[PDB]
Amino acid sequence: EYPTVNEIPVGEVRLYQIADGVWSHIATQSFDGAVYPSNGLIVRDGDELLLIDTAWGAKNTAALLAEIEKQIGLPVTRAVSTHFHDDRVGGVDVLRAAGVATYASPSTRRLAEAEGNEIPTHSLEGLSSSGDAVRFGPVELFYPGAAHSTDNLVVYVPSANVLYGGCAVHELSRTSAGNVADADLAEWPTSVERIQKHYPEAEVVIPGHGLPGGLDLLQHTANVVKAHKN
Ligand SMILES: [Zn+2]
Repeated sequence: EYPTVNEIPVGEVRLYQIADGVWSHIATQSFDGAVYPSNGLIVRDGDELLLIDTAWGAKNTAALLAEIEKQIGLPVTRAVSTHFHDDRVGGVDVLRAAGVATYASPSTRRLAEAEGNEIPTHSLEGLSSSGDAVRFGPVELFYPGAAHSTDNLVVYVPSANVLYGGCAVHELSRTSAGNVADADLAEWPTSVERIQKHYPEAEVVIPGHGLPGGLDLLQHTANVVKAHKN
């Protein structure tokens, strides 16, 4: 009953309750001829919501805040973007308009500025070297070296063990690595390992696109990366 690409008209957003006070958001985008689903996270912050990743574009992101309001009723006050690609930063401006404070690592900020994609206002200190981790309200942000992009963050909800992989973790059903335009394929499976090791207590893994699952996604993701490589 996790929503899939075929049940979401582009422009619309679904919320999926992952755990007490942790939801994923799912939306769809035109990409490479195809239509992709894409995931993010919303996490209760005591009094407010912390948002991980935009809904992939202004419209979606508008649709996203509206859906939150109607289903949760708490105010999104902060947003973290896990990499500089448009499915992560696309709609920052809408979030800013909405009074949301946007964050990304300095690394993501540089890389997104260079590409002319929307740029997260604030900078996260403490993530520049691989294996680093900072606490950001109810989540831990972790920088597992380079995988799908050189700046990809992953996110742990310790009060639920929910691991959000971002675009560096593939869904089981997925057979290829993704857009590999900016990937570090050589480093990527080491980076995935750095995640396995740092988060063994993880009960749910959420991938950048597709159905969630368990720690198997990291392994699945590793094989997948190895396989594209020859
Ligand atoms: Zn990407």
